[PDB]
Amino acid sequence: AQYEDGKQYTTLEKPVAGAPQVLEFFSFFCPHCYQFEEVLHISDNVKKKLPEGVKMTKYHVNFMGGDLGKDLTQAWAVAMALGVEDKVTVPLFEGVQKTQTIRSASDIRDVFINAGIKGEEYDAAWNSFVVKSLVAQQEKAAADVQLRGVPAMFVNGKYQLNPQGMDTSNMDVFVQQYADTVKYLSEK
Repeated sequence: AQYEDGKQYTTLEKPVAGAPQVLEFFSFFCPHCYQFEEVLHISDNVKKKLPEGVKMTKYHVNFMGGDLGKDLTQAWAVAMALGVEDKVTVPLFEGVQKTQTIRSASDIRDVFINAGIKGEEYDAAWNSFVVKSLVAQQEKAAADVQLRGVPAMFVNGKYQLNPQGMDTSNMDVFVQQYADTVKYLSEK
C-alpha cells in the first residue's frame, strides 16, 4: 500500500474512544515543535486539507521543562479559554527558545499582556475553574494515548502520525505529505 500501518502511521494498540478527530500535542520547550509550528506550519496546512466536519485540537504537555512546563500548560489553557492561541503561540515559542526571556510565570503573563489581553482578564482566566478543567482535559488526553514524546498527532483516537521516515530535504513537500497523510487517516 502507499500508506502502510507501521510506516507513515501506527495504529494504537489500545484505541481511545471519544477522542478528538485530529489531536496534536506539543511543548513550548520542544525544538521540533518550534520547527513544526514556526517554520513548517503543520497545523495550518493540515487544517487546509481536512474535510468538512473534522475539527482540530492542540494541547500542551507537562513532561518538558519542569515547573515552567506545567505553567505553560496552564497558560495554554488560558489561551484556549480566551481564544487567543493565534496571538500568543509565536511569542511563547520565541520567549522560551529564541530570546530565552520566559523564565517564570510572570514572564508568560507578560506575553499575554503584550498581545493585548488585559491583566485582570488574564488573571481571572488563569485562576478560573474553566481553565482548571481545560488543564485536566490536556492531561487526560495525553494519558489516554500514553504520550512520551512531542510533537505528536493522532487521528480519531486510533492512528498516530509517523513522520520519522519521511523525506525532509524539501520542507514544503514534507508538510504536504504530512497533511495528505492526516487526510488519508481521517477518511479511514
